[PDB]
Amino acid sequence: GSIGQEMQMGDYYVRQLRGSAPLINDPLLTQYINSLGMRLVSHANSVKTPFHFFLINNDEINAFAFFGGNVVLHSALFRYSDNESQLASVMAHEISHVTQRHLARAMEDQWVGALGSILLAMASPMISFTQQNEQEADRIGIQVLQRSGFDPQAMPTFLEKLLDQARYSSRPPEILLTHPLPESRLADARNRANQMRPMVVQSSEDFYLAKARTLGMYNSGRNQLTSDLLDEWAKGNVRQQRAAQYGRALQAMEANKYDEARKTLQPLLAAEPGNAWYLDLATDIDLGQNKANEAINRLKNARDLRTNPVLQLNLANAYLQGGQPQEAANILNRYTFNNKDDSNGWDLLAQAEAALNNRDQELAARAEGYALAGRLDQAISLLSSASSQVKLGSLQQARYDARIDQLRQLQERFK
Amino acid sequence: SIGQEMQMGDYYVRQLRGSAPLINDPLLTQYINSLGMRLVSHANSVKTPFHFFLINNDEINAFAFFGGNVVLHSALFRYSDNESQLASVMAHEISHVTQRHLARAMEDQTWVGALGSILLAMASPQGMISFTQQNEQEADRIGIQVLQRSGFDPQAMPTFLEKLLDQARYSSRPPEILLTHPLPESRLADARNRANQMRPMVVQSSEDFYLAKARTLGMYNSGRNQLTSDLLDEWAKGNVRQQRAAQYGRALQAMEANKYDEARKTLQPLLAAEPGNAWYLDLATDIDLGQNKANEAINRLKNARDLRTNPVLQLNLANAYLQGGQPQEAANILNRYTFNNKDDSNGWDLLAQAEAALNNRDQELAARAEGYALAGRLDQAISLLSSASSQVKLGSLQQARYDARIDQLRQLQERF
Amino acid sequence: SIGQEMQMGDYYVRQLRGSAPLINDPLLTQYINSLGMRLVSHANSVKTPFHFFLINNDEINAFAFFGGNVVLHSALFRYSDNESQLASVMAHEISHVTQRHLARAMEDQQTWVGALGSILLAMASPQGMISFTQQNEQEADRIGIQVLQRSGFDPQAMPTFLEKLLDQARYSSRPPEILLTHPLPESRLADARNRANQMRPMVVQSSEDFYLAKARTLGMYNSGRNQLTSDLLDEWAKGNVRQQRAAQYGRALQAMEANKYDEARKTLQPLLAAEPGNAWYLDLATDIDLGQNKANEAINRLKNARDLRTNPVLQLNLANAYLQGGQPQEAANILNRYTFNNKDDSNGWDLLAQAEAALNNRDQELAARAEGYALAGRLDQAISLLSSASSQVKLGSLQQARYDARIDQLRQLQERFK
Ligand SMILES: [Zn+2]
Ligand SMILES: [Zn+2]
Ligand SMILES: [Zn+2]
Repeated sequence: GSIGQEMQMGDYYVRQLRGSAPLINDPLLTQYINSLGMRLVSHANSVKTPFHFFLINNDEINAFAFFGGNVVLHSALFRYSDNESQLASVMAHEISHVTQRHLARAMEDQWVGALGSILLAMASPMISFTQQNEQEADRIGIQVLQRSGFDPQAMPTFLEKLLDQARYSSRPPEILLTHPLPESRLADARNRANQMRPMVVQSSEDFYLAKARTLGMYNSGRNQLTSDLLDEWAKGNVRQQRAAQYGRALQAMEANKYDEARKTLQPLLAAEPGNAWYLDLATDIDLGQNKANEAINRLKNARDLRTNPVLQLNLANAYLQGGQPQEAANILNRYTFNNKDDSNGWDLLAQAEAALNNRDQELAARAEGYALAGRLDQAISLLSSASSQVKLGSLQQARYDARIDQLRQLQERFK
Repeated sequence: SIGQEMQMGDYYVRQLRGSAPLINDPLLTQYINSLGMRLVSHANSVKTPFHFFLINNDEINAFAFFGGNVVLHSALFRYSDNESQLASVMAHEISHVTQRHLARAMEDQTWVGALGSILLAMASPQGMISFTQQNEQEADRIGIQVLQRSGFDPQAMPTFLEKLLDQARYSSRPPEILLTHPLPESRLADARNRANQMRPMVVQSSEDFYLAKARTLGMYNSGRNQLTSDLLDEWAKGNVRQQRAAQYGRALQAMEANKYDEARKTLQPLLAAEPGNAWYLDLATDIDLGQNKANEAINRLKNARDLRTNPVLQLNLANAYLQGGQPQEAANILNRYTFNNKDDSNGWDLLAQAEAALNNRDQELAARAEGYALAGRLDQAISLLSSASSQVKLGSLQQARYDARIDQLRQLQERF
Repeated sequence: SIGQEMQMGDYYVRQLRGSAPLINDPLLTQYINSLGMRLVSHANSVKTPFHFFLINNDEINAFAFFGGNVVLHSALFRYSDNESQLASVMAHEISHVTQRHLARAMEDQQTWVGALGSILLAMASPQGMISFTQQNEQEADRIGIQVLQRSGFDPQAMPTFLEKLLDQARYSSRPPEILLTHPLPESRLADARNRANQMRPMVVQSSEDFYLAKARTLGMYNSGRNQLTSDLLDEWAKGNVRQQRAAQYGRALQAMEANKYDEARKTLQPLLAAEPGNAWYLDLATDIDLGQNKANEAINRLKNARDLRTNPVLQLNLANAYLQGGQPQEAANILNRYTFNNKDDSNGWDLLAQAEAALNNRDQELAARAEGYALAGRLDQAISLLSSASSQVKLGSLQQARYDARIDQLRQLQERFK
């Protein structure tokens, strides 16, 4: 209902985001961000909607949310987050904006294209909340933040770490424009945090690796994985130090020095052959120097290949670079149906259907990528081509034409 | 004006074709329009062309709208015991148009789409149009006069009306025909009086009627519209026309059940007696192509007397050429056909198949566009023609043709 | 010596089960033996029962050994354009055994029994390999084509297949492994054309079981070059009505593989509506229903089949449906009868183990698992399971004596061979 209307608007805005904002669609980073975000939602109160967490390639710090439990986070959050609980505090803040329906209340009381044009401007390299909205979001946030097993003091520590940067810097962090931070708010955040018991929690090994991949592979402007940080991480706790070798191998591979990335990756590969993170890096090193087969053999022998979308996409791509397009199609035809919103699967499906010379299937896989990006007229154009290369009355013609109808009914709902 | 309702009639027909289950069989649409135009031939104050559509729906109903477009549910064939009763339903609808009953109903009134959605719901098997008793009184009086001038039995209208009332007088929910067309006793009584007042005329239902009934009930099987062997057993004892149609009906079901050898020898006696009959020639091609004897189907149709004049024979021979591996000959016929019958989607689809086999892709896309345009999917048709226009040289004649047709389809969109 | 060879053949198939990737799918195994036995029924001097095995291997090969056991690599469905090509290869193998070529070849030499088994396992596994003389291959072709035509297949399908093998041994650098076991010099090819030309032309249409088998093999058991490609399905969509239905089946199968259950139901719907009693469509409709947690709908459809008491495919399908439906006792009643009537079918023993596991009858589950291990030649493991099963029942009980008795049989089977 109003849940239905708001999830319909949520999808429209997510499509607009995908079409203009620079989202990181990395399988590992998308998986981590959503697995961490769901962990907070499962401990939140009054959840009416599914939740999805999006990552922008933007070195300006910002976080916001809109209808349908869609939370969008700038990758610069990893630069500011010293630990996983800090990053979780910002997400818990955003989920609390959603559970309180702060944005819904404002627009209800007193335009769809006007609000959507602001959401794209905030993500691309404005909405503002009252001081009661921010007060509600911090408390409800910190309560769901520690029921999730994170450090409650991380929220005031991150806020005060935000306030200190705003005072000295030429221009304030853009997140402080969407979420204003008077000293009154920080003092209130310190009060409720101090009211609970101290909790020193170790950040997940997945957090340190995500921050390494976010800053090393998706570097941009101030979002660099500096040699200072890694020399610093080489001296740290048990989880931080192997995250060091991972990021070191990353840019050795980024700079096309693949032989250097092999020797750095060796010990973590040999020690942990069953986790997706170095398996993923252990596919890119192999395909970069035309060693596709053992990258396939390595992924064929993986345990959680039939459980983890990251290994499936990695192995599908390896089959493509290995000259076996059909094996890639077999995986991707099932992946696209179980991961309807993952534009990586649709793109790889199109690449495989292109290599098999199945033109209408290629055009159809391309169309789903264009529909996900809000380019409905363009997706309809591709399906019309697809429908024109199969015989009328066939199973494929009825499918392509029915899909055109769906996209046309989706289009009129807002136009 | 009249130009808009003819144009609005085309709009409703297009979205009817795109979603209602219309029967596109060459013989059936040729018969029902031939019978319908014969009635228009004797109607007064006709200001529009007329077209008659057949819908696969076992619920009996009939209605008409702007542009002289009459819609008939296939169930009318099982209710009509003779040809004059079926014509009685058409003359009723025809009079609804010449009196412009629905037109004035919509003059006293998102309004076009509101009625389009209603017409579409009435047509599909699964907010409905109803006419006033005055409109229905006029539609029977003028309708029975059109029906007498056309050389049928005027008494078929009240017998039909009494047939349906005798069956639906007691039902909680009568058939949909009586909701659109309310039949109190007063309207029946007046219908029977005016029929009694003119002259008696005993007419025999044309041969074409009995085989149209057999094919409608036979090939377009669905639900209560099966042709039970009960009707075929009865027709085997009826008049000379009903016994032939009975054996044509079971030759039809033998072919439906892939009993091709049974179907040939069952159709055997009828084809020998009337070797130039379209109904028998049509069925013989179905049997021949089902046994991969395309050559035999071609030679028979090439020797057909009125192949050069009858659209049913042209389509059958064009399709046989296709199954025979001669796409060029099929295209030679279909190019002539599609320009002689611009609204026939059977012609356009077969031409698309021929042009695909010939690998003339821009001509194939152009033919495919017409099928999509006739079904109300104008954007899709415009898309195909844009592809066709992109595969011809700039400044070429073909490019000017495709671009000009896109303009016609685009202009047809902006009217609604 | 027939008694020795048929027990020696049992040892080899046990060794095949335990190491080669055999396709145990009920429909496919039933088809390949239905057609194989149809050729044996028209063969001469048959002294042995016959079983045909399907290996999930994309390299084309076929071979046969003692006890009338013929092994067929699933690649054969990729090379076979018609049912008579497939039968031509099977008749060739059936001709190898009735002439006892492998038996007569090994009487010349005399440890050795296991050296032959390692060769057989290496040929079967995808990954020292037996090859026949030119005399043997001539006999197997001459005798085979006569069996092939007595069975109502196209005799010209034998020379047409042989040349198809040669035509891609020159196109590719790869020589098909079938031609390493069964050498194909041009003398043999000319001989095959000659014997076929002496017989009368026969246009036979393939059974619709062949196209569905080809569809199920390449679509459900796809591997390497064995794929049910869109190119194949498009050509079947343009062919005769049997290929059109099989193309509809194959696409429904692949939708089911990809969890597109509602799409798969709409695709199978016209085929199952046309023949509601067809095992291939009944089988697929069950997979679709169980995929959507619709066991009751799956159970009810299979109880309405005529051949439920006669067709082993429907029996296993319904036992598994009962399993997913939370009725394991009803599954066990089917499988207790099945495993008694089909002692050598590993599917029955595995599903019975699942049913006894679901009923918390641990010793009966262990004994069922043991049969699966014994059929795969893992006799010590099967003895280990039966020993543990015997340890959960009372001494002097009827169950104790049976578990111990079967241990005795398995150990007695161990000392006959090394
Ligand atoms: Zn906020
Ligand atoms: Zn009326
Ligand atoms: Zn041989």
